[PDB]
Amino acid sequence: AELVEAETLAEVNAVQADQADSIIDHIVEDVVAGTLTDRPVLVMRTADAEESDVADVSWLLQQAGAINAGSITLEENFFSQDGADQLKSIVANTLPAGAQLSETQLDPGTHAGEALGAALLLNPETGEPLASTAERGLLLNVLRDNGYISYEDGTILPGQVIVMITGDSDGSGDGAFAAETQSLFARALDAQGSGVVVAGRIHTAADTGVIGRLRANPDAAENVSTIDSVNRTWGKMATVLSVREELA
Ligand SMILES: [Ca+2]
Repeated sequence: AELVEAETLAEVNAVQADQADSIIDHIVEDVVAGTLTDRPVLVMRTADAEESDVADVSWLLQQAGAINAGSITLEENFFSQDGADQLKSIVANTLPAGAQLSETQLDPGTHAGEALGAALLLNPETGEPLASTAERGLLLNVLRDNGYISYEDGTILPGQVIVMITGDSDGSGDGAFAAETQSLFARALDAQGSGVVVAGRIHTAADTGVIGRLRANPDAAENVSTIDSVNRTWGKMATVLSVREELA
């Protein structure tokens, strides 16, 4: 008799599921579709980012008409104390021409963001790439060879906006250094023009989390868009809308 109740459960919830998909389809068409036509957007993802969050945001960017400028995974060593010294050395030795590392802020996030920003972004006033294809390949390959980043060969293009998708870390315990370095990294990318959207799950909005740190700084809160609920439907939509805000 238990096959009857499983049948009613499927009947009741299949109606609810179809209703939810219809709502979401309508939202995509009215909010996201066609809003980023021919705009190159690059996606960065931290090591602890949920793959569903990254795949969902990447799908919505494609639905908006954005050009897939590449997906770059920032491995654990990218934001760890252990890897700070070698990361600063790599970005210094492969620094593209026309890029200058900060002489007052010597943290790995600022330097890595200044170097990667020049390698991956377009001049927001002229549209020209900030670095040559050879300079971009050098930095990306040296970073990848040393285990700092992961990406697929020949899929990276210079973009107008970077969407960094983070995890669900509140910046407590040993996650503190990474959370702070991520915020300085995001501000450095934004300081190279163009535009940055940082998206994470709710715990990143803690005062010690990456988004909490960004929002607490008046300059960063005005310059870097932050989405604290990227695992929610409207959080994904707000991320895509924020890309168009950063472009304006
Ligand atoms: Ca900005």
